[PDB]
Amino acid sequence: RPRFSFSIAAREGKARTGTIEMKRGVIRTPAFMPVGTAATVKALKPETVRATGADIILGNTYHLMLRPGAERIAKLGGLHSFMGWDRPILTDSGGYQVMSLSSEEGVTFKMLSPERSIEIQHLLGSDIVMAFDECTPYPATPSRAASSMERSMRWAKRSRDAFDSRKEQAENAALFGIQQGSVFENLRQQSADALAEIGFDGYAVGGLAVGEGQDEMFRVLDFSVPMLPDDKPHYLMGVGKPDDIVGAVERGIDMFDCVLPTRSGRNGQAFTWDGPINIRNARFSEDLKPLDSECHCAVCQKWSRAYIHHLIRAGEILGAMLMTEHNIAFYQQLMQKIRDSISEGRFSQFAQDFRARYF
Amino acid sequence: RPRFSFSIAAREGKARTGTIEMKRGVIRTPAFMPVGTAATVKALKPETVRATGADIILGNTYHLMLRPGAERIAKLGGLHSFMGWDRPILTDSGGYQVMSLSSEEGVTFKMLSPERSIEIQHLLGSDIVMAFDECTPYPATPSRAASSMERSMRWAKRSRDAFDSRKEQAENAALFGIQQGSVFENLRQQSADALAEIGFDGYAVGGLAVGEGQDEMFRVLDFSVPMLPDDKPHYLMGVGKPDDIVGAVERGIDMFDCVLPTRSGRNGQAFTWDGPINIRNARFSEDLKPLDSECHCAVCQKWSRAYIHHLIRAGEILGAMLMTEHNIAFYQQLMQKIRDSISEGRFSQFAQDFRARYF
Ligand SMILES: Nc1nc2cc3[nH]c(NCc4cccc5ccccc45)nc3cc2c(=O)[nH]1
Ligand SMILES: Nc1nc2cc3[nH]c(NCc4cccc5ccccc45)nc3cc2c(=O)[nH]1
Ligand SMILES: [Zn+2]
Ligand SMILES: [Zn+2]
Repeated sequence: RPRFSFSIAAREGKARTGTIEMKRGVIRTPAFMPVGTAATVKALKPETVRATGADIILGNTYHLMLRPGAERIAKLGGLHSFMGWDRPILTDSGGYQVMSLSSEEGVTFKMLSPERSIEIQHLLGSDIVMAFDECTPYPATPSRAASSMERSMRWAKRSRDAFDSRKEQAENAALFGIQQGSVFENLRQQSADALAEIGFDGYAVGGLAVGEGQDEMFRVLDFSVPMLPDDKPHYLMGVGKPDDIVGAVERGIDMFDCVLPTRSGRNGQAFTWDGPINIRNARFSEDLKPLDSECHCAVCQKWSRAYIHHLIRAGEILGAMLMTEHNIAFYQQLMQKIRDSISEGRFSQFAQDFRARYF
Repeated sequence: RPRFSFSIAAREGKARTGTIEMKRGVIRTPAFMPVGTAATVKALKPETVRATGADIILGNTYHLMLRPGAERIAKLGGLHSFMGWDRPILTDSGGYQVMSLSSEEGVTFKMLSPERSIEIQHLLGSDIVMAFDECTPYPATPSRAASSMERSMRWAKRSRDAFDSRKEQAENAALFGIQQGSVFENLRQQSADALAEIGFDGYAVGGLAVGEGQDEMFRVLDFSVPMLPDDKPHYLMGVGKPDDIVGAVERGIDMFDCVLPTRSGRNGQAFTWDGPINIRNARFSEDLKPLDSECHCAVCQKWSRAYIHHLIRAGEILGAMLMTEHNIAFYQQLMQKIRDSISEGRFSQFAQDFRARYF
């Protein structure tokens, strides 16, 4: 199979649908990547993750570089082998996580640099390597975003050279650059230009899903995404409320990752086509209906709201498992519905039908 | 299928192997029943519970009578439907749980009587109904056990009559009486006699796994089990360390339930043929071996100790799932190994081979 080959099969407006062919599998785009932060998609076996329809999962160098550690994962045969997932894994570069969770050379925390970042993701056996960037604090001044963006672009080229330096990783993996510039269009252009000049396999929009709200997020996507190379995937990092995803696809985004389905799943929130439900609610205690009346997932085929209600209220691990599986399943069905409606050129109507029922 | 039919296919010493045929399935004996205390076998889907090889699961009226409640489970189509398990369920009668967890008529707690107990288990749709008894506090004086046992036998006959009173339950379910008498042989005889005079489908030994230690537990089984009707299953409630099970089978016990595989599973303990391991131990951090070198379970086929180590140390739900599944799988393999070695008449050698390696 190819190392990295992105093919757009259909379009509608700025929305695209296609595939990314990678050595470890095909990624159907627009793609939702379940997040597997500690070398697990929480409360799901990889197989279950796969059955929900995910093509690729997201991992973080920051978390794994600490536990169990990058060299150790390498010694253990790589992340894929370690967690039992043999399909593409996208590893975040460590830039956002060192921020929220914890110089020119890089970042010291309790050192992550572009070179080490790439080296770690290589150690992990990452298929898609994220340039190591400086996630832009939001809000931030024009001047601040600018300098923060430009460090990121300098780090982008360093990322590029480190990656290109490692034959094995260059041959088998993909490197995505990350656009920064905050909400500022000219900064966003500057950054897209620098990234394009360097050249990457894919272009992420970083700096969003920073509490800017959907409106301002979409506003930025509106100008930011068309500045990226059309022929490469566009990855909106960390975005995934169902309606965020729809509106970002409408704006040219092909890839998504979000802790929302999993985490909200464990907390009682079930996504349905009629909007999320909180299954803990007493109203579900004798509700024999499945979580969602349409959902094809194993959970909706087998268990009632009443049972899951019971389960979540009792803190039962099976509650978390069922909710999470349903929710990832839901997310994947939405992506599938998005892919098919784009390839059928009715994505517009989907989005409106979706929004209409969901809200 | 029959309502309740116990057939002994082979014997070795006091050990028996056979089947209990019930309307909702066959129970291979000696049987280990995973415990599903809140209408779930913790961190396992029923299907997973089934794949490990369990034929029957244990439920408690005490827990379910409170949450979600017995009438409500009934309204919801029964326990089987509710939790997605369609095979026999054995419901404990509420006698031990009102004790550890919370008159002649019954017990008031913050009222459970023989009649209500049976009515609740009928509401649950229990296949095997436990007489409602007074679990004997241990230790206890001869006089005390005696009076506590005799209330239990009076409750046993009440249990019997209530059960027999409910046509539907009498037709489709089984009623097991429970022998009491503590460590006292004559009390144990008295009780077996009263139970036999009443007549039940099966005979449980209650009052053990009360911290008496394996020695004194086996000592009591030694005289207590032969007093029960040979032609009926013998159920040792709440017993299940792997070596407890082997020694109880050697003493004529056909059925077991124990929270040990599940709970110890969630806490880091993996059973192996070379004895339990605590997977949290640093020694497993780069151990690419499966939990147990022989275990056929999905977990041992797929994941390394190092990964599960990582998982459990990080408090990852998948850690609990994998450990629990392995452990129930282990327990079922032990029961299978016990069944086959009895039917092959080499159960003696198994027990010694087992004990030899395991300790
Ligand atoms: N390298 C890089 N990685 C990023 C990862 C991002 N993740 C997100 N959103 C995740 C998220 C999920 C759920 C709730 C959240 C609340 C506050 C902030 C983030 C939340 N944004 C990311 C941006 C970057 C980035 O710019 N660079
Ligand atoms: N009706 C009835 N039910 C019983 C249930 C019993 N369960 C046990 N053992 C469970 C158990 C599992 C693990 C650790 C434990 C520690 C202390 C006490 C019990 C533990 N014994 C039971 C007896 C009865 C009974 O006599 N009657
Ligand atoms: Zn579902
Ligand atoms: Zn195993």
